[PDB]
Amino acid sequence: SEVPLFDINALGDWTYLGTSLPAKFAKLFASILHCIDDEYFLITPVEKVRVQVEDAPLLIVDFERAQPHSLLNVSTSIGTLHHNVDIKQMKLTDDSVYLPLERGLWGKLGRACYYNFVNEFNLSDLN
Ligand code: NA
Repeated sequence: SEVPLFDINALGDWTYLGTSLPAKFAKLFASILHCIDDEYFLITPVEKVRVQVEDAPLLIVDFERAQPHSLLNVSTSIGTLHHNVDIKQMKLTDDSVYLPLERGLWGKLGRACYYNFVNEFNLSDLN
């Protein structure tokens, strides 16, 4: 065990060595976060380290289509922004809905945007 030094809880909040990271620090580290074969890492040339993730690495708190019927832009609780997000590729558990983002990362839909997400569906999203 490399016990991971970075932890992301189910609500998307990060710690390092057990200390809470401010959102902007979580956003800095998220820029180099990947999920490879179901395991999470921060990846740089010199340092490649593990991250423990309770649920999803990112919590989606807002979304919009760039244009009618387009793919989605989403933003997260730590302030990251993601483009070209495809409703058709969503994944459900019995508890939550997840959307696929870059670098193998999935974003969990936050409770406060759930109903708005359901309302957003267009039949064209299945095309
Ligand atoms: Na709709």
